[PDB]
Amino acid sequence: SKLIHVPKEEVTLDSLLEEGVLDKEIHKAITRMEFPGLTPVQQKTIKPILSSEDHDVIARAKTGTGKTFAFLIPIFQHLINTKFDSQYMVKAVIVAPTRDLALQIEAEVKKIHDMNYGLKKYACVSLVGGTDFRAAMNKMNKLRPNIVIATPGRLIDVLEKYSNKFFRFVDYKVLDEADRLLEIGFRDDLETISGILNEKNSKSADNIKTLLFSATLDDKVQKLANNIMNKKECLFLDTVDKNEPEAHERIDQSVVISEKFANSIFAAVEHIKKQIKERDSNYKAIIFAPTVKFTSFLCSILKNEFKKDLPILEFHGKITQNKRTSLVKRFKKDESGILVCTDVGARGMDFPNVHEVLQIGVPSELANYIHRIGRTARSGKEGSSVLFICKDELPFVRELEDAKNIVIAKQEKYEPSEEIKSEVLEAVTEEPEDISDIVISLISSYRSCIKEYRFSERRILPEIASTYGVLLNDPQLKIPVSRRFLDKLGLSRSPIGKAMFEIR
RNA sequence: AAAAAAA
Ligand SMILES: O=c1ccn([C@@H]2O[C@H](COP(=O)(O)OP(=O)(O)O)[C@@H](O)[C@H]2O)c(=O)[nH]1
Ligand code: BEF
Ligand SMILES: [Mg+2]
Repeated sequence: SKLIHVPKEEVTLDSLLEEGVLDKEIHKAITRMEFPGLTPVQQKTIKPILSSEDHDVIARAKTGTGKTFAFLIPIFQHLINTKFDSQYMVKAVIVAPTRDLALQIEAEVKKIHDMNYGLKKYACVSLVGGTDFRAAMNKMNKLRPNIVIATPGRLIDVLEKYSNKFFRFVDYKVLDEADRLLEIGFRDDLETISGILNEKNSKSADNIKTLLFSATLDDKVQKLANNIMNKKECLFLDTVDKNEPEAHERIDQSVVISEKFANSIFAAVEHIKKQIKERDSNYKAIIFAPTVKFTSFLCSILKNEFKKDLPILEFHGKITQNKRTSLVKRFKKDESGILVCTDVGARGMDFPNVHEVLQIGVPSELANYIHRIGRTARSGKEGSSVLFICKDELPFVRELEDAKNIVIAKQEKYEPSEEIKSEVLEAVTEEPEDISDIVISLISSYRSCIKEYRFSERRILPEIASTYGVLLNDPQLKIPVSRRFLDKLGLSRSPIGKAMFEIR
């Protein structure tokens, strides 16, 4: 308790200025960006967030509808109307599930800064992994930022060491893409963070206001966050009807269903090839893959196939953070190209004018389907989406309707010609051992979501394994492994293990 | 070994 709902039933910068809620400095900043007008969530979120009363804020809004400024504008306004207290102390802590999203939010704050130098006094520092710790701390000491954007790990590192120095006067903490940060693997980290910030706060352990933002969340998050929500009441600001699908309606969704999993790649290649020809290389797209190794492999194929027409960018968690930042900014700027990536780029990342979102296989989690396709059709723009799967993945499409009420109308089958298989497979440089590691990674990936997506383990896993045979152009062939490895896999008893591997 | 998450 206590969760108060406010379902989706005009607010303007000028009105907010004249009403006295917002200062001229920030009004100048947002007005100079020349947006047509505040998004519904911003209209529905700003004023309640500044309400000093003892209440937390949960906000659900579809993808690409400007949630970032929905909590950045209030933060800045808060910093304005508290400017003579604690000045050189952190007053707002923003947490994101990925480094690039945190750096993106930082860039948005610096975008706010560049539109009005008067707001630069309210400095900002990002705290993420893959960056020099000392340089960040020197930046912390030098700037005395009022806003911190961070990823949980590095934030915890900093908090364990400098909570007293910087974080004793936090008034706001923000969970962007809250639901993922409230999933297993992140919840304990955020509980430690909230605990430290609350423990270290100068006024009270319940002083801090918490903001939860995402395109995908329900009432379950209210329960999942009960330990990090200090205040007594909690506002639910929803710009989506209960039964309405969370997916952005402007996205033209489709699914390509194949007999086997491997030739969904062939399905995608035929799709992209059709797209570069029709659009005359004026094509900007993001293609998602379930795993790093498969991302890299798929990247190698798309490089062999389409490098002559478009840039092919490889984006995943094993890419050095410097290169991640370089390619996100490049793919942010460039007018065309193919971003080949895992779910690291599924949430939050804002790439202007992405034409299509492609998916080979399923996402690491069901909700990430909504966020994946959310990378296109942003800020009023149009967009389409294609899901490339095999028949044994069909239950996932079934799961999309039962839970999230997501109905993919356009569905079609696919069978590859011998020519494309020969052309693609002949142009693979990877040794059988690499193919083995890649397929093994896919087996591991699909095994971890058997329960979630209601897959038939006895059917889907052998199919994933068969990809090894397909790529080596011998469907009868099975993956060569050792007895210890097969035992280590724990399929020593399962017939599927025998059906999918060959102990050589 | 899955996708994230500083060591
Ligand atoms: O008042 C606004 C705020 C947002 N935007 C658009 O929304 C985008 C921001 O999307 P964001 O990622 O911040 O929202 P989210 O994806 O988190 O829902 C900007 O680039 C703008 O094009 C807009 O048109 N008017
Ligand atoms: F949901 Be938005 F893409 F951050
Ligand atoms: Mg966001």
